[PDB]
Amino acid sequence: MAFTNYSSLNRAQLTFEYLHTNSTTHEFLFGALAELVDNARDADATRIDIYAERREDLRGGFMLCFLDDGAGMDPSDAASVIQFGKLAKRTPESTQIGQYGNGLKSGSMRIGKDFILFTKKEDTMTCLFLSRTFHEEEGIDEVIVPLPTWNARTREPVTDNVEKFAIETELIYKYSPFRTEEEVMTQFMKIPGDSGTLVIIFNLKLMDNGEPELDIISNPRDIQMAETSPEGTKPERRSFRAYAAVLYIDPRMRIFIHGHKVQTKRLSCCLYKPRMYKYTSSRFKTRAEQEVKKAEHVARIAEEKAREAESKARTLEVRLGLTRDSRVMLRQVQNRAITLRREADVKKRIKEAKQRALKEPKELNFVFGVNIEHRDLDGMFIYNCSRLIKMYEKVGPQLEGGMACGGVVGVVDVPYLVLEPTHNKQDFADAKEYRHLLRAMGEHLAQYWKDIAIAQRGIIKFWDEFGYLSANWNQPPSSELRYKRRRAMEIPTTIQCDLCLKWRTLPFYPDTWVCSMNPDPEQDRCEASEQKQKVPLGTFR
Amino acid sequence: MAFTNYSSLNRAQLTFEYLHTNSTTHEFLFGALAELVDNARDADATRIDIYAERREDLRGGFMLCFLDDGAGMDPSDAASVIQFGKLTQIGQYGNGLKSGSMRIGKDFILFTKKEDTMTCLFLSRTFHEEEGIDEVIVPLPTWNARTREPVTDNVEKFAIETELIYKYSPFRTEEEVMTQFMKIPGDSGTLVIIFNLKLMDNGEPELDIISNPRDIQMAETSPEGTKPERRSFRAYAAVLYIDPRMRIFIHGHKVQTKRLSCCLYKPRMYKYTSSRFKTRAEQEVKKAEHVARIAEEKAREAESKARTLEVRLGGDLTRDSRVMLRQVQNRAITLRREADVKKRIKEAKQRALKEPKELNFVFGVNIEHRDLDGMFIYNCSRLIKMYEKVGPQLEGGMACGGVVGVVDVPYLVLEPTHNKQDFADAKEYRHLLRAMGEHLAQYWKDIAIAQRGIIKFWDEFGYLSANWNQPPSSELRYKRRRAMEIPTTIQCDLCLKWRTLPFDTWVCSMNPDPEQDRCEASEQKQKVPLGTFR
Ligand SMILES: Nc1ncnc2c1ncn2[C@@H]1O[C@H](COP(=O)(O)OP(=O)(O)OP(=O)(O)O)[C@@H](O)[C@H]1O
Ligand SMILES: Nc1ncnc2c1ncn2[C@@H]1O[C@H](COP(=O)(O)OP(=O)(O)OP(=O)(O)O)[C@@H](O)[C@H]1O
Ligand SMILES: [Mg+2]
Ligand SMILES: [Mg+2]
Ligand SMILES: [Mg+2]
Ligand SMILES: [Zn+2]
Ligand SMILES: [Zn+2]
Repeated sequence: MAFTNYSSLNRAQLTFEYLHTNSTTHEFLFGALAELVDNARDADATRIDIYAERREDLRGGFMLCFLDDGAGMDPSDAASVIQFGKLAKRTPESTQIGQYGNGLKSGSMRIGKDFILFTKKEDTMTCLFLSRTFHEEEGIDEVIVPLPTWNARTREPVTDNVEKFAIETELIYKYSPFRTEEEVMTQFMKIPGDSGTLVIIFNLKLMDNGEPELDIISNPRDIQMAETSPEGTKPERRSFRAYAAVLYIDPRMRIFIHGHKVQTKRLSCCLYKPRMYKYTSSRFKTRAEQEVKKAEHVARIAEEKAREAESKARTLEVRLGLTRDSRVMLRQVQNRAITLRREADVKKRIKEAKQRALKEPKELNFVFGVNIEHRDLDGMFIYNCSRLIKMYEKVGPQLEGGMACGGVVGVVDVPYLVLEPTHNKQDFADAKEYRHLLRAMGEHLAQYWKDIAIAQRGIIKFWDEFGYLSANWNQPPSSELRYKRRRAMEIPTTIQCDLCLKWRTLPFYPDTWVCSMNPDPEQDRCEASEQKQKVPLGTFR
Repeated sequence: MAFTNYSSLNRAQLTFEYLHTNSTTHEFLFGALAELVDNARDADATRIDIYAERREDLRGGFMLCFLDDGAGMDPSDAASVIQFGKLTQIGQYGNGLKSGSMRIGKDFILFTKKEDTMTCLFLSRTFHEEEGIDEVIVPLPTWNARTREPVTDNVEKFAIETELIYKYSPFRTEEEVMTQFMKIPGDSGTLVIIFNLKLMDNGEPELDIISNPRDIQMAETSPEGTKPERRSFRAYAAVLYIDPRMRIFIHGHKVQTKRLSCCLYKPRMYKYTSSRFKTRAEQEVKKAEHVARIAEEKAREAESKARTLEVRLGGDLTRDSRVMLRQVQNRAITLRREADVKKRIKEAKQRALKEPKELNFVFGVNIEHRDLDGMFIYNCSRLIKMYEKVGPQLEGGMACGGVVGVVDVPYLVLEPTHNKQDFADAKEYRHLLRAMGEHLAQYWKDIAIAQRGIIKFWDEFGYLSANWNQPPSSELRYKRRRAMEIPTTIQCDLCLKWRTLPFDTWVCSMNPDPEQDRCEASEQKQKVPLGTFR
């Protein structure tokens, strides 16, 4: 639906140095790794393994590997990986984390110089190779990407251009970690199901002392930041095991680091006296109303177009009363009426669906609870379409010098209609609306504090009871048995089944666990339905 | 240096939606505007005008215009604007104009002039949306600056480009477009016009140009720890560069740009030896010396082959022998001049290595506005972080309250994030903040505000109120007590030099100091006294 032909006009293009520019969005390095985790989750993976493969010959001494059992990609899906940005016409997927068409490129190029991706779907498997080493060595200022595909059952090349295929694979054997077709096939065989994806980042960034930024040696079950950790340093900012555990508000996909299961968690299940407050969001309501007004305008224009075409069809029949050209013209009008009518009806259905959703409550659910195990790890955790964006954000009374609201963790999941993330997915694009949300969360936090009445009974004695002997607000509570049990009694023990993925409670560095290991006879089989945490409801003004 | 032919291989491409993705880097809206100001400064502009043009037919009701008298762009410079990624300039990422403009508005049109050309670059998301275009297609017509004839190798392309501009831009005819080019009055300069500005949910633009007609303010209520630089573009623009030269005007009214170190009580400078600075300079040298080493071995082999072939050919001198001898001899000549040029770069890096590898921390007391304190961190002169609390300021206390710190960090030590509002290397940035905090404690000991002591210090400058946030008294005796402590620095509107006065538009000849009394008098540098750490 364009006016002329634009084939001679200038196109904006990506140059090699833009790969670096894009990567500078990630000052928080774990946020780069999170992009690749998000992609596995969006592909409906039930499991992602993040692990190191030692390679003394590559910068940093290892390759960082992300292996998922998700849906994988066919060859055209794989070619769209290097499209920066997505397609505006794409069918809307409101619940996918991926919307910007950029995360894998920004994140991978923060972490290392090069990456190679292997993916399989149905009867194809495709390699995508992004080698900044190649571009530097050969003076390439474009961004050129080998993208060979093989048949997954026979291993024959699938290519319309055998010369292109030869050049692509030769680049891979020259510059990648894998020097032969056999070595490449070995990587494809690490995806053991019918589908999945393996992303390998290599030639990792080094600090000035020549050591990698990512330390996989100090704790061989973890990926840690290679930096000293001061007094108020949050575990999620130094330990990827800790960060990955809270990356999603509703974890289902299982996460393993170096082969060792991460205990993912629902933050609201780890806190003392969790309570939920429903916040009526005027922004949520106004934006839903605008999305409706737009759908109803789009259905309105399509209906007038269908109504005119049907009217013309009828009138043209009367006017024609019946020659050979006239016949053709009559069915071109009659069918055009038919197709506009079905177009108008489909847009009317979308309008109606948005109208139905408009009547649903336009609320954000703020959940608060007291972090009795780690009183200094407090503040708000703000998720956006289930993905963690801000952590440990102080609001309300926590912004004062005081013990008021000290220890309180808040959690909220914000839909895209209310806020969208910044380019690095570590902040919100609409700062004005985000600051509004934080003030609203602060007012509800104050109410939560009144509601649990810690101060009625008295705030210092509350903390004494859980074993905070020390006068320094940041030391952990006592580890002696009486205080451990006092704290543990308040926090249910939850665990995820490795087979069916349901979340279970037990009645008083995890290994394999399945439902039939539970001594509770009501949850002791994978077929037993999942029980929901019933977080009690509080009320505010 | 390409091995085989790569023309059939896939290229990464930019799609229309990427323009939006890229723009989401700017959560701080003024940091999007700063990208365009940075581009004028880098183009050696002596002036930028940022102003609104009312247009009730366009979204937000006005267009935001950036007009500079810098070096402008020839047609190939203009075309490289849409080559994403690029290259003591601020500009290094090849992105800022695109990320910033697309944060502010849906569309932009840029007009630029250099020598005998003038070029229009039109980025219309309206066009792409209306016509379902998923690539990023950019009209780029050029005219001759003197005759106004099109300069184009393809008149059909030129007709389509201009028709797009007349259809989708604010300017519907060639005459209207020429009127914009005529707003660039010198031989060179650039006019960037952002339009169809983003709206808030209430239908109003994010940028408020009404409340103060001499400013561009954020259209949001300001709580009262809210820093002026985060709601007033006039405030932000004044401190955007550590060494302002370019004059900045908003809606025709001059911004009083300033050097923060000149606005503070008892400024002192501490030299901080940076091991990061030294290690990175040493690595940049090791690299240059490897590059010159390889080139020299290549030149030495080629020269040796040239000499040996001369003695081997001896007296022969057939035509065939002569020509092939010169081929070898000239090849030696070229490699030798290549090797010599790399040896010169190596030497230059070696010389720079011996310069001190220091960051200069400057601290002073903000006696006019005690609550506007903390560190201002500049990166190659460009403000990155403001009001960052360090050292004793991170406690509850009056210790180091009111102290502003300033440091300019070279690219070798830190580079900025994608939005130029943070530092890409968080580990080294945190290290820098700790170092600044330690020096801040020393500065506090050094000015000995406890010899006075601290409450009596503040009450002498008129902080009568008990609340730390309220301004000091406005009564005349306290105004003069504060002003007496801050020397007066002022920029000449004609020659752009910075002057100190011994005491709107101002010029050098208005200075009563006989040594700085003429635009031709040499510029005097800040003499900040030096303190020492431990
Ligand atoms: N592990 C994976 N499994 C399946 N598909 C993947 C995987 N990783 C990437 N992709 C595909 O590659 C595309 C590009 O990924 P990328 O992260 O760059 O952008 P995105 O996920 O669409 O958006 P965002 O920028 O918001 O992350 C995805 O849209 C998806 O189609
Ligand atoms: N006002 C201007 N005057 C002259 N040249 C300009 C102007 N604005 C932009 N340019 C040119 O357009 C190019 C692209 O600008 P852009 O801001 O996108 O990237 P950059 O300044 O190279 O790097 P950065 O992304 O760090 O800002 C610049 O390199 C410069 O050559
Ligand atoms: Mg993604
Ligand atoms: Mg699968
Ligand atoms: Mg720029
Ligand atoms: Zn189960
Ligand atoms: Zn002068």
